Amino acid sequence: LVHVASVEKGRSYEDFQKVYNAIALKLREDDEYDNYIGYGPVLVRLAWHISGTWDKHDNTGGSYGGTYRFKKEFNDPSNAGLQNGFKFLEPIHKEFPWISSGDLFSLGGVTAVQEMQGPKIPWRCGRVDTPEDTTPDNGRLPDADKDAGYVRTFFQRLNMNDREVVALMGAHALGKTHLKNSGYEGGGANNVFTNEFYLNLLNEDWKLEKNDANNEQWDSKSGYMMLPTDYSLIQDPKYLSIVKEYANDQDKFFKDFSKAFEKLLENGITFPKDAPSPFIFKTLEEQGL
Ligand code: HEM
Repeated sequence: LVHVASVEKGRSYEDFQKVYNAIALKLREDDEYDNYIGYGPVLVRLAWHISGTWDKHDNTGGSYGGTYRFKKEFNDPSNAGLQNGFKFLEPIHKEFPWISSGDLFSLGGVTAVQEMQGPKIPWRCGRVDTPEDTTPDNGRLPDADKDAGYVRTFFQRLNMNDREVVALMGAHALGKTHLKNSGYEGGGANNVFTNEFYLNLLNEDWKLEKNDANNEQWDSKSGYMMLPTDYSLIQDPKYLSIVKEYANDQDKFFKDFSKAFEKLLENGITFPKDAPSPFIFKTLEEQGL
């Protein structure tokens, strides 16, 4: 099953930069969402969830088809709360109706990461909207209540290795969990992209507790939390080494996250050899906007 990237007809880099900028300007404007966290984190999560349905074995799922716009995927219990990212992106789509759904969703994540002072993430256009019957079934996104063996096995389906898994998980520096969405509560409420996920893992004093929803989570005396899946990155000795590396090398973490996150967003897409090179978008700040 082959999904060929097809550039939106007549569009070029500058066109996508304008979409980036509208997203970035709206991020800045709508700053009150979720107790002043802003929409950055949820947009990063949206991009991951529309990508994380991919299965390397048959090339179903992934960002390409923009299938999150369909009821079945939109309502996936694993996607609870992402409706907020979707609503954010509505007026962006109306301003730029020529962009595919998959391109918009993935670009939202790229824009959020960069505008939160994260690394540049190269991004490629050409996802094409596919019909409702291409919508993957629920259940393909990962559970939070599991251990490192689960996380490792799970991410093999997305063609991600130990370093790529640990790198990607560093996005859990961003935002927070909400009891109503996932049955967890707590987090840093942070909207600046850093390597602090790794530092928190290593430097805090963690205690495993059951929460109000009867789910297990790791809680620190300073009031941070980690999922069992997060904490598994320090229980497992291979993951631990990589955690230690990223806790001690901001630039390495930035480079590795960028590669892994672009790979995540491009899994399942065949780019023809006459496709444009990946675009690197300027931040608002770099444009003097
Ligand atoms: C084992 C893998 C993963 C699990 C089980 C997991 C689970 C979760 C859960 C349960 C939440 C809280 C949702 C809520 O209550 O609203 C969350 C938040 C988040 N996750 Fe993950 N996650 C995983 C991997 C990733 C990856 C790979 C990324 C990005 C590259 C990511 C980005 C985020 C972000 C940005 C949020 C915050 C959303 C917000 O503040 O609204 N996660 N994750």
